[PDB]
Amino acid sequence: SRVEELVADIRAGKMVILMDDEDRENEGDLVIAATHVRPEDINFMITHARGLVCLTLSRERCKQLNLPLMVDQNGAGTNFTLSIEAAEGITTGISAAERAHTIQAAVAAHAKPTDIVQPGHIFPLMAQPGGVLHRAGHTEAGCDLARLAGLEPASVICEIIKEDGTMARRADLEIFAEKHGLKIGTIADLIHYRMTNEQTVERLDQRTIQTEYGSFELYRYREIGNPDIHLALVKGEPKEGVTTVRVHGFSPVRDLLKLNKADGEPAWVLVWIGQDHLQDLGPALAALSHQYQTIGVGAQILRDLGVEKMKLLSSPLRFNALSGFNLEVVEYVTAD
Amino acid sequence: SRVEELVADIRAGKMVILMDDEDRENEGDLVIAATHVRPEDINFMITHARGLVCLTLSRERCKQLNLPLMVDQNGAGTNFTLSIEAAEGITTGISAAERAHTIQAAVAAHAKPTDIVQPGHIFPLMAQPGGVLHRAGHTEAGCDLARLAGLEPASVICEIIKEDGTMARRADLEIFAEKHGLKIGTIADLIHYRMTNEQTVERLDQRTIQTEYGSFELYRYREIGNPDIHLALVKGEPKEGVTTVRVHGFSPVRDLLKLNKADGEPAWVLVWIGQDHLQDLGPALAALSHQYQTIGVGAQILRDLGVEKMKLLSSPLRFNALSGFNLEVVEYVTAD
Ligand SMILES: [Cl-]
Ligand SMILES: [Cl-]
Repeated sequence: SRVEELVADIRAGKMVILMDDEDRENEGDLVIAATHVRPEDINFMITHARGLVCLTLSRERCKQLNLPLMVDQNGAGTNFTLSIEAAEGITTGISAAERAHTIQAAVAAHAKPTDIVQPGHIFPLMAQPGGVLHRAGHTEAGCDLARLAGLEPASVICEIIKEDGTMARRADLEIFAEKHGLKIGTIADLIHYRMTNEQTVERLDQRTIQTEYGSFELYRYREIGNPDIHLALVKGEPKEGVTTVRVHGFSPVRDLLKLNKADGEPAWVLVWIGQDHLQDLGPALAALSHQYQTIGVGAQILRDLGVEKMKLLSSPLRFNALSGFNLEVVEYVTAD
Repeated sequence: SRVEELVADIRAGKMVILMDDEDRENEGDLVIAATHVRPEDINFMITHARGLVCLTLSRERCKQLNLPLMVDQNGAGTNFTLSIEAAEGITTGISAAERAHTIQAAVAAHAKPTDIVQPGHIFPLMAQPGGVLHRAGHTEAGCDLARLAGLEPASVICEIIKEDGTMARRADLEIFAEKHGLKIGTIADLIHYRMTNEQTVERLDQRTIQTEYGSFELYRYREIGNPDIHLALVKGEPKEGVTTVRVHGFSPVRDLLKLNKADGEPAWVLVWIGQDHLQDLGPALAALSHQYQTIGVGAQILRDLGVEKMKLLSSPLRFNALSGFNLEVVEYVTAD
């Protein structure tokens, strides 16, 4: 149940079960280091999980493999399956050993494109560059887990479907985990781990800007994996004591109501998360991964700025959400 | 120089020169209705324009042809080339007649995919659904122009390259137009025509909203081709006299400085253009087609709301910017 054990089992060559957010796909995947995969591992997967056995790859390894996305644009789920994979010690490629062998060719250290062919019976998945920092899928989660084991960022994953024929949910996954001696994890638990044990954000440049509220200092930040720009509007020296803080994600209702505006003034640090696009005003008007993503970026920004005790302009968070950072940074959470 | 003649020459089967915005591509294309294209028309193109001869198609026509975009994602210029086109009365397909013959097969009324093959030597281009309403390219312009002549929304277009070997600009295109007896046109001038002689925008539903400025009526609008859902916040009954108006496109001056809010308050109609995405605050921080797009959508909204005389909260517009909507609507542009 603990991220550090999950990494240790993956290094050890064992499997691990990984759950995503219950308001995402809400599924459990067996997860093993693709480098340590063995025939009997594929056989366990197709037998007691009976989902699609898939092979999570990095974008680098896909380029090294000359292996693109099989579909690019779809319509008006989100999942990057690839052209199917086969090796060339293969007859049909659907046997457990041969499938294992197909994985071996793909994730070999110095693999070439001619070590592999398409189509096949192994189904590679291309993680996004920054991994579970941005997309909280099993694809990114299998890779980033294997990376933490010091292995090739490659994992083999298979959905766990109940004997009933429906998708095993947390209840059924916990039983299955203990029935077979496997530990379990939340990729959201992996987000917060990565945010706690890694320098994920780097500062870019400082500026001074003149606003109707006053003068602010702009710290422009960038996070590994993604070209987005996170901001911090600072007044004063947040190392000067308690700092009045808002971590801030856009929500197209400023144009009508007023929260960010009513937040610019009680600055008399404001964080801002970059996203590749900001929703337009019209459309329609948990996500624990998106929460730990947000406040993890917001937390590394405030730590880099020297924040040590905060006056939050947010409604209360998840309870221990801010654990892993400077101290218990919150003494007073705001009203309206 | 005048849109209605440009439509009339296309109906007659002659060519017309179309320029895009001086800051987009800044090129002139010969443009002829693909349905009226003849061997000697292709030959004039490859001789005295010497760009790529291309065949603008609608998405309907492309689907009927089973004919996709040849690249889907590349790198995030913007141009929708297709898999190359060839017919089957062709030997090589590069002759003036054979290219002309290839076009005919594509734009024949009830053409099939088996009327046509790939690759070839004609280069079809897929316009976006709403045409020149959204993308102000020669591709959309060739189709919409041919449509206005009541013909198949299909045109053949070719870049006009100087004898010098560089791209003919307005000066050189104007000379070329008169040397060969052709009329010349601006895609922006076609934008404004469509906005003046077509009902392009339709409302969806009315609502009431409660805001910190007060209560508004929400009019949701959609425009042909739908990259958008447009809004109009109304206070009062604009049909009872003068209306204080702002047409509003998003920009950095909402979160940091204060214009939109300082527009919410003087509403004691605010229009809002739908955008496929709203730029984030970090990134980096004429387009005359995009202007006539803006105020044409904003103008059909304000007429639909019954606006006839305005007090604009904008800085002054282009001269004759409005020109077609609900007589001379502006007496008072309001200050900073
Ligand atoms: Cl195979
Ligand atoms: Cl050809």
